[PDB]
Amino acid sequence: SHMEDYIEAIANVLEKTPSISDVKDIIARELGQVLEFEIDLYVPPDITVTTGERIKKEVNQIIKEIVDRKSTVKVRLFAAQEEL
Repeated sequence: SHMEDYIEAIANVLEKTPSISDVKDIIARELGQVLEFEIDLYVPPDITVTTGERIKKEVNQIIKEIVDRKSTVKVRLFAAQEEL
């Protein structure tokens, strides 16, 4: 349940993080005392590899700051969906 509190705050931040177009999905589970996060994000289709690595680092910083306990963070980046 404190798990849902963390997810909500994480989503609130990510929504306001300009390098991220949208949150695709946030999953969390407990592995003993470790919280495991899987974060899927939409980003601009033209990002470079370096920018993508820099966004994963920002996401990781956000989680580490919000969650007091030990965590693992896996981030996946997807091209934002463009209008047809």
